[PDB]
Amino acid sequence: NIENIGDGAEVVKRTEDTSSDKWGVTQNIQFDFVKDKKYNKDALILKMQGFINSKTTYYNYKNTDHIKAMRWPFQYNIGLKTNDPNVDLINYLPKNKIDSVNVSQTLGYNIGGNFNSGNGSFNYSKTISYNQQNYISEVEHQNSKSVQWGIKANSFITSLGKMSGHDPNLFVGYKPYSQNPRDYFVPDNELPPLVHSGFNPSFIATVSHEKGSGDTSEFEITYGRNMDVTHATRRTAGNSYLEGSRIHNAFVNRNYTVKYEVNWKTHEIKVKGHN
Repeated sequence: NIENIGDGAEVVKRTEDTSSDKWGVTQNIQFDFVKDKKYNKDALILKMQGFINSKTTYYNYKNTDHIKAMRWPFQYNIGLKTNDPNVDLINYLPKNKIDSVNVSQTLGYNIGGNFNSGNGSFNYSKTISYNQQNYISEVEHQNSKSVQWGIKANSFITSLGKMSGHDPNLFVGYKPYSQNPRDYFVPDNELPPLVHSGFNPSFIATVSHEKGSGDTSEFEITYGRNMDVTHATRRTAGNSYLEGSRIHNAFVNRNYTVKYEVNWKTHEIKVKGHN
């Protein structure tokens, strides 16, 4: 679909969808080519959406009756890179450390290659919107060829008051005598959506390409998680309770990576490969 955005400019919209049962990921990518006569560069707006399954599991610790485990996502990973020397990452959203429950931001474009991370005054716009209850979003790394976000366990309200994402007693349950590993941890109504279900990413990246320097560019988009393990141990003025201990970053970069090829002249998208 083509959208006129004013005098001598239009936007060509394309979409690519890929899922992985191996990683528990759906990448829904929107590629919006900005074709403007008044802008000396080819420009692409990437809206990265979809789903990253939390893959939260509860299992018994070995051959014990009293140590049970919760493997859960400490952090979600969102990354974008290019290997094209003619392509520059010019902007991305969210840009700064944000801890609000809902992250809702707008990228605005104006004829002449003017991008603003602030609608109606613009010729074109794209909006990101995602929930990250109890998590914080931040840029882990960035350069002219890449941007990487971390959406990590941050602040939680528990039965023992406020807890950090690093507290070993985080998510520890109320049933020390149950044989069900799920019972050793707080119920789903006490867990944030990012733990019980997964993450619905909504991220933006704008890339610029030098006019007539090459018809194609490759982009690698990575969606994943880093898993923590919480062990809940039964402890025994004769009552029993549960105590947590943590293996932080027990499983890092459990990521689904997809390589996309973009054609700047034809506006066609191809999935080159994936893991």
